Amino acid sequence: LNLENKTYVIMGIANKRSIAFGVAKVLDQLGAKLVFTYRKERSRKELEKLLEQLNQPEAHLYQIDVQSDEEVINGFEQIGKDVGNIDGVYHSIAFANMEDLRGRFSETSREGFLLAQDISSYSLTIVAHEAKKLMPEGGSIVATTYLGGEFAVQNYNVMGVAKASLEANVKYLALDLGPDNIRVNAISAGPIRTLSAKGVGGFNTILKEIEERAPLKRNVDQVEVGKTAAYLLSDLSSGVTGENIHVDSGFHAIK
Amino acid sequence: NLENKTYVIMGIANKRSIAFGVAKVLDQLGAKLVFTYRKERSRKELEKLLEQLNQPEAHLYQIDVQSDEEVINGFEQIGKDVGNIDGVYHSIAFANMEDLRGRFSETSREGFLLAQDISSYSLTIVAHEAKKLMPEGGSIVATTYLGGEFAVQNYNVMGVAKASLEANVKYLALDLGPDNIRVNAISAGPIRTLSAKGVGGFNTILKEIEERAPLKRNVDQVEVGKTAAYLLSDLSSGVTGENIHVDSGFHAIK
Ligand SMILES: NC(=O)c1ccc[n+]([C@@H]2O[C@H](COP(=O)([O-])OP(=O)(O)OC[C@H]3O[C@@H](n4cnc5c(N)ncnc54)[C@H](OP(=O)(O)O)[C@@H]3O)[C@@H](O)[C@H]2O)c1
Ligand SMILES: NC(=O)c1ccc[n+]([C@@H]2O[C@H](COP(=O)([O-])OP(=O)(O)OC[C@H]3O[C@@H](n4cnc5c(N)ncnc54)[C@H](OP(=O)(O)O)[C@@H]3O)[C@@H](O)[C@H]2O)c1
Ligand SMILES: COc1ccc(Cn2cnc3cc4c(cc32)CCCC4)cc1C
Ligand SMILES: COc1ccc(Cn2cnc3cc4c(cc32)CCCC4)cc1C
Repeated sequence: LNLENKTYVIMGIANKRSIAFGVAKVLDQLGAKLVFTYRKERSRKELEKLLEQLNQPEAHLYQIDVQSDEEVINGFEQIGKDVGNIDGVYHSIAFANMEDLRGRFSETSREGFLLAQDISSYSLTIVAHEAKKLMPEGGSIVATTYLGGEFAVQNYNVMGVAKASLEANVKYLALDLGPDNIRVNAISAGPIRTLSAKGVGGFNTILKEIEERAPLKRNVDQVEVGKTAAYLLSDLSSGVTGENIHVDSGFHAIK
Repeated sequence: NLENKTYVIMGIANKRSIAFGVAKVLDQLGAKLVFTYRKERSRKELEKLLEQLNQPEAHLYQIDVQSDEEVINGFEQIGKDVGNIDGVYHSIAFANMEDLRGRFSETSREGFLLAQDISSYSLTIVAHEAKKLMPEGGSIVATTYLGGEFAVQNYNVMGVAKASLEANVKYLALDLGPDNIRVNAISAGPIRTLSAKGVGGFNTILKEIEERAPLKRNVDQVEVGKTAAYLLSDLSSGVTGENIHVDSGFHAIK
């Protein structure tokens, strides 16, 4: 058990209900130095207010759009020279056009397919590459995924293929970065009412099903993901890599 | 935290047992520990091994999982001596060595059923009885091996018993979920224990892991203990029916 003198980069807080914010609250209580990245200016405004944290220099805010190689390379170069070398990265970034989830999968356009792949899956590969440069003693990289990457889930469509890609990405990164003592894992979170759940019709229906069918008979929240994230980002998960942990009330395990 | 938590640890034979790695960790976390044993020889080891911080504790109970009476009576005594419990670490397995040496199609009925009985059904009765001592919920964790998911050479009847145990974990998870009891499995990589010391060419497979696994090294007992600490605590709050591999990433390759 450490975290006291350790440094973590959290990527993908948009508002107060972001999964990544749940992660931040947990790691902050354990006393970690946190570094944040954001894409939208609106997310920067939210980050500054959300620094209801115990973090001393409420700085460490970097603009990084993972579509640009330039921004991720420059972004992580800037982190290293401002903060020093890090101990881990939490990846909480995904995107698909809403029209592709409404929405007949066989109708998915090439550009719509590649966009989701680019931001939801490849982003991990490039972030891991840049993050490695700042982990000379090793570390831990965690990505957020969903059950739709393993099974065909209604409406999830193109994001499901992006998640499947991301999960395999985790495994191939684990094999490659293992010799450097960098562990790569995933969290498969259950459904949570977040900014990304906006636009998705019948979202209450799927939360209703979890409540009624999952072993625990209740939905999960951001901080539960955060506690498993803390387990994965620390030396408590020392012998664990290439793994996908379901924080979903056991829903993965049923019919 | 864990200072006001009590865990039952089943399956310590000696210093190298995976379950002693678990105890080691939980004890450092300030937990009160209850141990179960089958052999009198294992009880003597337990008393030496208690280089823990469990002060005038020595919570030791003889439980042979083959006996319904011994497990029911065992947990009734635990409940009487400690009150309520917060979790169980299950680390018991057995099979006749003849079945591993050893063509799988030649497995006898007695061998098959004995390995199922001790390695798999044991979790079911323990869970039922341990539930009686978990009014507000808790966490049960079982040790499994990758041989349960894939056909591993010479693992044979134990692989079938591990596959049975993995499903057992999932069905208990669905069953005990509403009682606020989580149940999970740890899939440990190969470790030099008393049981493994019975399998020929065990050094060969440890050499294989060291060369093939992502982390390019073997795991030890305390590493399984750390993940167990995670699974037994409220840090794994929404995690149940899961199988976590502590095996240097060997599960994820070729
Ligand atoms: N919500 C759920 O039910 C659920 C369930 C399982 C898994 N997940 C996964 O959890 C992760 C977090 O999502 P969330 O639910 O917390 O919703 P969210 O707060 O909207 O998170 C998505 C984040 O990704 C960022 N992002 C999108 N495109 C980007 C780009 N090109 N460059 C950099 N950042 C970009 C967004 O930043 P901007 O808004 O600033 O663009 C946003 O902060 C996602 O990977 C999602 O797939 C969610
Ligand atoms: N070693 C490995 O490479 C490895 C890898 C992955 C998983 N595992 C699993 O981890 C678990 C722990 O085994 P280990 O490797 O630590 O070997 P171990 O030290 O020999 O532990 C085996 C324990 O099972 C107990 N046991 C056997 N039959 C029993 C019965 N009928 N009733 C009650 N207890 C009984 C033994 O108790 P007595 O000595 O008192 O009879 C012993 O304490 C096993 O489930 C094994 O399948 C081991
Ligand atoms: C019923 O199926 C679902 C179950 C959960 C979700 C929530 N969700 C999980 N990962 C997501 C990624 C994105 C969105 C929603 C997401 C929105 C656009 C950006 C990427 C969505 C559907 C469709
Ligand atoms: C790659 O093959 C292997 C890898 C690990 C092992 C060690 N091992 C794991 N679970 C076990 C259960 C038992 C034994 C050995 C066991 C012996 C006594 C009965 C219970 C064995 C083989 C064969």
